[PDB]
Amino acid sequence: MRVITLAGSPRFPSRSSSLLEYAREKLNGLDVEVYHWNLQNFAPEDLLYARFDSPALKTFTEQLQQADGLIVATPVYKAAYSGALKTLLDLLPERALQGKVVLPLATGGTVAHLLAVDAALKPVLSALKAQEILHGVFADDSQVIDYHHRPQFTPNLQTRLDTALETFWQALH
Amino acid sequence: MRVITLAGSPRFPSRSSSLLEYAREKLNGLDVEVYHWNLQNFAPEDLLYARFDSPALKTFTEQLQQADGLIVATPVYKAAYSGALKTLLDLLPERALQGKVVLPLATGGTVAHLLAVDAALKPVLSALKAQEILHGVFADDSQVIDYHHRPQFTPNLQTRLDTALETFWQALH
Ligand SMILES: Cc1cc2nc3c(=O)[nH]c(=O)nc-3n(C[C@H](O)[C@H](O)[C@H](O)COP(=O)(O)O)c2cc1C
Ligand SMILES: Cc1cc2nc3c(=O)[nH]c(=O)nc-3n(C[C@H](O)[C@H](O)[C@H](O)COP(=O)(O)O)c2cc1C
Ligand SMILES: Cc1cc2nc3c(=O)[nH]c(=O)nc-3n(C[C@H](O)[C@H](O)[C@H](O)COP(=O)(O)O)c2cc1C
Ligand SMILES: Cc1cc2nc3c(=O)[nH]c(=O)nc-3n(C[C@H](O)[C@H](O)[C@H](O)COP(=O)(O)O)c2cc1C
Repeated sequence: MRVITLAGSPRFPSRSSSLLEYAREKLNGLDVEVYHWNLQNFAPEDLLYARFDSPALKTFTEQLQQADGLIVATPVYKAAYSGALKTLLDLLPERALQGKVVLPLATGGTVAHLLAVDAALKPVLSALKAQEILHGVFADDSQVIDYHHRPQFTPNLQTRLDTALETFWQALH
Repeated sequence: MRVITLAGSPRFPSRSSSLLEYAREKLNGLDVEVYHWNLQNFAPEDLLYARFDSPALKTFTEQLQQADGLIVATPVYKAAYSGALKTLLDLLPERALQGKVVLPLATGGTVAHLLAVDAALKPVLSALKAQEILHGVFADDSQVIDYHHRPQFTPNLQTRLDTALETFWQALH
């Protein structure tokens, strides 16, 4: 079983990335092969100028091809996903998520814009042909107590993450 | 009267940018001060890693502050605007478009996704507090005859552009 995790925040460390950190740990407890990527792992000029011959993109697309699922996280920037994350999604082959389960995760300042980022991400993931897009976990900033050390969440957010991850695990089989 | 034009495509030249090229020409005929920017005018590492101390961002935000209107163009990538364009929008101050008229332009492969990019751009421009977001011009690729030489459009697309630009000009007063 193989899963890719992808951090869409251009900050290091990152609040949305702390949800991914918790996921990877849950998953490694389950004997899942996890490959974690963030935007530092690509040359910025390749991403900004959509250079499809990017070496790192080749590796990333090869790892994603073998993967059964993708967990992708983003901050809410200007009522949507980060542009930095979108630069990489734009460079993925057509059908890149065909046959795969996608769990979206996000953190944001306001609940209204957490609804907005959910609505904005879905058509993009559908354009990549994701087999199923799970409901996901969209949490306001106050729900993350610590994203600099060991991730710490409110009980509500930890429960929502655990549910989503169990749903993700089952959807993979 | 001052207008910023902003090309969101990471390609040079670009089909969506040819609509901007036509706009800038119409506008310079009207005695409008036009400042044109594209993603080559920023350091890619500043955009991908959301570096708010970017020197070019400072200049761009200063020119935009003095501007009365913005014409922004994007390709349709994965049923939305380009991530490359979003990386720059993400770096604009809150309220960056307060008091300003915005004309969105886009080119894409399919009509269905031209509706999608219209719906995706609006909340982002609203998050930047644009005073009015014009209907805009969203054209499929077959409507651009030439974007490498002097821009050439089908009569239908040229008419739609001329209408939109007249609407933009009036909205500015
Ligand atoms: C440039 C920038 C733009 C933001 N725009 C929004 C917004 O439009 N709506 C909102 O609710 N939160 C907004 N936020 C708050 C972030 O979504 C929130 O703090 C998020 O948890 C940051 O996640 P990260 O640490 O993983 O980058 C913005 C933050 C930044 C830095
Ligand atoms: C609703 C909301 C919207 C925000 N929008 C922005 C924005 O558009 N640009 C920005 O620089 N910060 C924005 N912020 C603030 C960032 O969260 C704040 O600057 C934080 O200290 C950034 O830290 P970071 O870069 O580590 O994420 C927003 C915050 C909230 C709650
Ligand atoms: C990476 C990439 C992704 C694209 N994704 C879409 C899409 O999801 N839906 C669509 O209708 N057209 C899609 N297209 C076609 C472009 O929107 C269209 O060719 C556009 O005119 C290119 O504009 P530009 O020359 O200004 O970059 C895509 C093109 C590229 C290069
Ligand atoms: C609906 C539609 C969707 C497309 N989606 C993609 C895509 O996701 N990735 C890509 O590389 N090309 C995509 N293309 C194709 C590009 O338009 C094509 O590769 C073109 O030759 C790219 O030229 P350009 O990079 O100069 O824009 C799409 C085309 C259409 C009509």
